[PDB]
Amino acid sequence: SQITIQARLISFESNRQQLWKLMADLNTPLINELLCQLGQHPDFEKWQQKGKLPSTVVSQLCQPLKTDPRFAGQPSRLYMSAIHIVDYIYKSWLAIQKRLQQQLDGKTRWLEMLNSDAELVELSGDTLEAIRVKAAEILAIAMSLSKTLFDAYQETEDIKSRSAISYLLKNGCKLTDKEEDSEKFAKRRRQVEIQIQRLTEKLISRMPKGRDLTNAKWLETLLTATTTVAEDNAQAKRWQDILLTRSSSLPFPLVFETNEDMVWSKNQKGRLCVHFNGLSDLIFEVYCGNRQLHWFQRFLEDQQTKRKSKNQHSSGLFTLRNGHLVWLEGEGKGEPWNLHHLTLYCCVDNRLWTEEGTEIVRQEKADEITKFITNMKSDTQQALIQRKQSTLTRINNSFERPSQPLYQGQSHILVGVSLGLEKPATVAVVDAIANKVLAYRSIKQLLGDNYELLNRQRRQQQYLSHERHKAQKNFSPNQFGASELGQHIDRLLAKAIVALARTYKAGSIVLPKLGDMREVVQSEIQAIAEQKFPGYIEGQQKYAKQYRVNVHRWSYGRLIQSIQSKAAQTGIVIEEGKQPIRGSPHDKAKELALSAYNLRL
DNA sequence: CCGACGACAGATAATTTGTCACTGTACAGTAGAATATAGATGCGCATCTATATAGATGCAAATTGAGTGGCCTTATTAAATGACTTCTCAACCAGTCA
Repeated sequence: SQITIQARLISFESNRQQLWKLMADLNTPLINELLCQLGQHPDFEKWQQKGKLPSTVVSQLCQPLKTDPRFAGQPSRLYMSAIHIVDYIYKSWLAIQKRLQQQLDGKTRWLEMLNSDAELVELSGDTLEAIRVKAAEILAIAMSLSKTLFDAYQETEDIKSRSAISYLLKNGCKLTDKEEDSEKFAKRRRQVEIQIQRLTEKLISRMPKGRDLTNAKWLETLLTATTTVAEDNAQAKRWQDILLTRSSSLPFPLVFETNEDMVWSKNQKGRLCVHFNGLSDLIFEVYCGNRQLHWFQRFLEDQQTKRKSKNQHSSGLFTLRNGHLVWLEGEGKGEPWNLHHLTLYCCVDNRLWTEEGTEIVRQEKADEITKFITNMKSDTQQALIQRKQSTLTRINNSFERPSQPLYQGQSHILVGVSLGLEKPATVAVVDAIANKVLAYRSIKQLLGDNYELLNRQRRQQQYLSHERHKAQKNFSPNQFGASELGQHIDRLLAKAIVALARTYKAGSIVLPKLGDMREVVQSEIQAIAEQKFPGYIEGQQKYAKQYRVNVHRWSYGRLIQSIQSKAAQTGIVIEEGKQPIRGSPHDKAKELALSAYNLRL
């Protein structure tokens, strides 16, 4: 449901320079608090096993750095911004590492389980029919299915008769009469080996890096490498890998996770202003287009409404949720605080705009807070329960807000969206009780006046990829791509799909479980290419470049998110299902929506 | 002296020619014409022949499009572009101050 809106902040130099000095000084303990985990912390491998960072460890590394002679000059809210960012860095990276570990194991199982029909006969000492009969018994026992069969191979080895359980699993949890081609099986088993290899490589990841602004390592390395002689090829390359590294120009943003830690006001000139907790001397002026101003007026109205009411209304329902203050990169020459541009990005929960939507968040938080208090039931823990119960009481007192009746769709009408390489979207609206398609749309309809933009995107990707190649050979800085055009097209389709869902009173939009299509294609094309260029690895990589590149450029996750966002701002439910391997783009969309309807029970 | 033969002259019927009177006989519608044959020549109709085939067939290059087979450098770092995944996104109470 959340959105991010933005404004540039304007102030006189003294204020934009003082804030830069604090952020160039704050950017450094964001580096030192990474290193205090990256190599200093002894428990680190226990966290990599569990997949989660302990909720207090970054604060317990930061608390003694608050008096460090290098870091002591900063407000209490700038240290909380440091702790926030470093918590979110590790809390992300450990959660990436854990899903990779789980995938590697979850296929190391399957590379053991996957056997040819002849190997099952040898391993069982029995007929492939005896295996078909035992596979029929195992389905009769089971009737969670695929997991239950995996568990019944992980348990219940059963005098190697788990051979028949692998026979079900390789057949997609079904009986098969046909006996398989050993060349097709060799390609299949090789794809798993490739996925296993690729996972054992990706299992090791570069320990998350800090944004060093100082150039000190680079300058020290330059004067070392030019005046001294390396003792090894490894040392001479270690200096090369440092000297090639581009250094950052921007400090990490400030994060203000409490909405009240931004204070709003109106300037004499009638313009809006803002100030931050601990920087309450530095008034900043808001500059934003009238297409976004209504939120910045709402910020000040939410604040005035609470202050006019003796704090009896809660910022648990303030339209602003959190702010990220960032320096966007400028152009040309000048001091960093005169060259770059302070920009304030406000997280906003869009459903807090209206009274009917605010009531949803009131019920959502009142249920979550009630459960929290009953799960809790020590000294400061009682003070925390005072924060919570003052919220649980205050959240019932309403802000005066715009009214708009909630959208309601028919529980039987669904929009199916089918994504692919040639057709980025294609739509079928199904009445699932009639089994009747109400409408279909192809791309030429689904973004209408804008259909020239798909042809533009394909021209621009091809044109600009060649210009980047020509530019790199000359060391030109000019490096451009179609990324913002692809982002616009994915947003045009997201608006049109939801406008169509509203038009037909659909209860939900259905999006495919595409999963990691990029890795799957990379393994399939490799297992095939190894049969056509054996030993010539450069020829294996050249086999289907344009197909592999087009799959790595395929924006399916960004279109899926663009539709999710616009649907949840409108109130339409999102649902999911398996996308058919065969059929036209329409048939894919039709069967996808009907499948998601069948999954209701 | 007697008998036989030739010269010359003289007389004479046969022969030829002419004249004269009496008479048998053709004139009377009448033989070119009829009736066979061989032998050569010419016009007509049939009965072969020798030339003249164009259509059909067999075959043998002459490409012609469509296949198939054989031969190939690779591993790190850094930057750029295009993508994917994960994480995060409290709110009021307690201690100073003009």
